[PDB]
Amino acid sequence: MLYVEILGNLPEMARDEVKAMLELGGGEIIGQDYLFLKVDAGEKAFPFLDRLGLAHEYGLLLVEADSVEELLQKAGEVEWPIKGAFKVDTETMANCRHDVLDLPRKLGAVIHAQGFRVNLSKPDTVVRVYCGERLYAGIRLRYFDPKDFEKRKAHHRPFFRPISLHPRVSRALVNLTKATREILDPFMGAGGILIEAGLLGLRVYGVDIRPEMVEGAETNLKHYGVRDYTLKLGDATRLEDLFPDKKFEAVATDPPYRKRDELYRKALRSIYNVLEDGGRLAIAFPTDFNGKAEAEAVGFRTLGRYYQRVHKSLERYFYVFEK
Ligand SMILES: C[S@@+](CC[C@H](N)C(=O)[O-])C[C@H]1O[C@@H](n2cnc3c(N)ncnc32)[C@H](O)[C@@H]1O
Repeated sequence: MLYVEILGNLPEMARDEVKAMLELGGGEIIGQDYLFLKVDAGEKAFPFLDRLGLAHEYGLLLVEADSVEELLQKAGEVEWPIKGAFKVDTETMANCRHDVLDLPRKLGAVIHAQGFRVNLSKPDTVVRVYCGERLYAGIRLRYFDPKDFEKRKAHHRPFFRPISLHPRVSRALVNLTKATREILDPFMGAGGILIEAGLLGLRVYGVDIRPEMVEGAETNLKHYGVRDYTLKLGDATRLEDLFPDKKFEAVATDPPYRKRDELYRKALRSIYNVLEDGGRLAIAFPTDFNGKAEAEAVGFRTLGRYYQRVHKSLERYFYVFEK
């Protein structure tokens, strides 16, 4: 059993991102306690969970209990896979219903008795306790540091344009398509989505109608050590002609906000036509465009729609569509 802690700002999107990665990894979510997900999966899922953009961490889930007394009792009956020295670190969620004061000391004593030493300042293994409606104990396998994503915001890129999604959301869009080989962004701009895809080890394709963006995205992709790219100057409504004998595994994009609606309709048709059967499109549209109806009109099935206000006079949805 595993656990994943998700970010709370876009919690349905975050849960669906985990669902998508678990589907690749042969597992599924079996419970949720606030922003703690109980996960039925194994090591096969680790490389996919490693991809997450809207999660705080994941790890092994070793104990679930309905009281501290029960938590400590079960923790004694578990073989703890501790590497090196450990420490206990509790995460008190907003819905915590338990007194966990001094729990790190108590659980620490239980685990220490199994022949493991405690290092409070530099642990090799972090034992985690989550407190929500229930108590959960396990071992953290990966922490996703928010800092790593903040460091890839637009003003840190050699080609700076303040026109990208948050890197975490760019990453989540890529993952919601479940791409494992490649992805296309036909409105690529400064390359924010393709940067995340490339960092995930995917082959990337990009289009932009502006030469400066084609040049700039390449500058940024090189900056992040992405090598497996194909960038083209051209029109997202003509992907069939741009990539004549190609069906893409996945598409993720944030289009400009021709008349707007006509561009969107034509781009949806063009993208549909170059997607593999079973392929997915992750895409944002401002809320005043009927994205669901228009995409379904061209043949897409809608898998997800997630609302986000951008600023005081702009709202959008993130969509996940399936051909
Ligand atoms: C706001 S940027 C979004 C970039 C990208 N999806 C991302 O990660 O944010 C939108 C880009 O679409 C480009 N664009 C506008 N019309 C286009 C078209 N018909 N075909 C391809 N690109 C287009 C613009 O030049 C701009 O760089």
